[PDB]
Amino acid sequence: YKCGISKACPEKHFAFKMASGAANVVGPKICLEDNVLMSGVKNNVGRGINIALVNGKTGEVIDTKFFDMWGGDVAPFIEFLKTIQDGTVVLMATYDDGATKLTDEARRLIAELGSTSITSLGFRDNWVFCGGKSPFEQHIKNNKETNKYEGWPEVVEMEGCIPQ
Repeated sequence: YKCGISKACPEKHFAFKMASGAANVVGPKICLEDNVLMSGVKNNVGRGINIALVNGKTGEVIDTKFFDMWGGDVAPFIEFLKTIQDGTVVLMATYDDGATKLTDEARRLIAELGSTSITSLGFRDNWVFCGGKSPFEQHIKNNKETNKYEGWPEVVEMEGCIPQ
């Protein structure tokens, strides 16, 4: 029940629970081993892609950062992705828009962490991913005919167990 997940995790596994943001008003949330890594109440989330780096052995946070994929520059995001070392658990959640400023290099870099949905990520699609230098990847496409919100899809949620 760590992170409030439905099924308990076995040995040498980290429990995790994550959600994308809701439209441009509720920030994403990332929890691991009952520790909230990123959230709105923590005030360490923002528009774009929100990324948490976790030590693959201890399960403790290394770093948390967010990059504006609507109004920001992709270059600091690309630099930050190139710093991720082997063994590090990387958790990514979208907030509002995570795709407009993405480049083929940025998408290739995320794909190398184990992502299949990043290549096709589009304007305002919601997406959560837990990988490392897959699986655990979930997305909801931005679709005007189906969207819960006026211009944005519903929050996408994911939970599971990462091997140590």
